[PDB]
Amino acid sequence: APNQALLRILKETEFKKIKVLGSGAFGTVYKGLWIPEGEKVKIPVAIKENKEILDEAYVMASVDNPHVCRLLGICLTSTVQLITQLMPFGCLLDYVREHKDNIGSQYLLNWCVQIAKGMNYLEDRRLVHRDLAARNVLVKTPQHVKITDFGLAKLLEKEYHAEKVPIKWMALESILHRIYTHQSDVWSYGVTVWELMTFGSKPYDGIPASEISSILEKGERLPQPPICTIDVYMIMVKCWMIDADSRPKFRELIIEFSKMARDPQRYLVIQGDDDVVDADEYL
Ligand SMILES: C=CC(=O)Nc1cc(Nc2nccc(-c3cn(C)c4ccccc34)n2)c(OC)cc1N(C)CCN(C)C
Repeated sequence: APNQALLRILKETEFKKIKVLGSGAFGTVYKGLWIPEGEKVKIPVAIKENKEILDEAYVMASVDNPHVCRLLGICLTSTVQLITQLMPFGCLLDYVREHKDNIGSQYLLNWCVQIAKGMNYLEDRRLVHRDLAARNVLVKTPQHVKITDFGLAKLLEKEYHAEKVPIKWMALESILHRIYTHQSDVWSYGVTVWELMTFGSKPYDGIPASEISSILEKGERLPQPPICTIDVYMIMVKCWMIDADSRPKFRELIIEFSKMARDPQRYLVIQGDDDVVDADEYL
């Protein structure tokens, strides 16, 4: 299947950087505005500022789904820059932490559906993410999230065999054999749902990563979050089945959470309950 995606090259003059959003091992992500040349539009963007950034560019350019991050372009300056759609509410892990008290069952179950859709689309592009986690989901709006961080992503050959790596989100086989598949991604989807259902708890809080492999071998798993009916917890547990072919398919995860999302309070129990254009409109 020849990959005929287009990689757009951007001139630096086409965009203003307005303020820093975060820094470190990553470089520094600014937020800004992209004004395409002779276009009377203005697109809000994240601008992340060598081989590693290009591999990510490659993967990101080759994807196109409403629940997976839009790569707008790259700029080839002294320092390379990835330009992507600005996701104004930030990473979902922090979002659930900083709004624990005003998140409803509807949002939770929808996020679950959307993350599955993003992942199923990646399964469709023979693409394995290898780093799904609440931290790597961005929030465009509370109604709409997208999967991100393709720094570990790999194209496909029914598995991938690697040479730190984020241990507590990892499938057993991956910990022990560095084998990664779409079913490895499902295990990670499991933990991601757990993060969301506990409003951003750290999994195996205060437990060394070394001892993780053995813990899972023995049979232990993440506890049932208080808001979760057994119906929902059962889905998490199925995602953590030692035998990868026993775990659900993203496809089926979309369906189960969809069903739950039509009667959210049965499945989750929570006391309470000018020339600007967004990138999704810029084709
Ligand atoms: C993990 C922190 C985070 O996401 N902060 C954040 C992000 C955005 N928007 C945004 N949009 C697209 C990509 C990114 C982004 C991607 N990466 C890798 C980042 C690293 C650090 C900071 C931001 C990013 N960020 C944003 O848009 C206005 C605002 C914020 N924060 C100021 C609000 C979140 N605050 C509650 C931490």
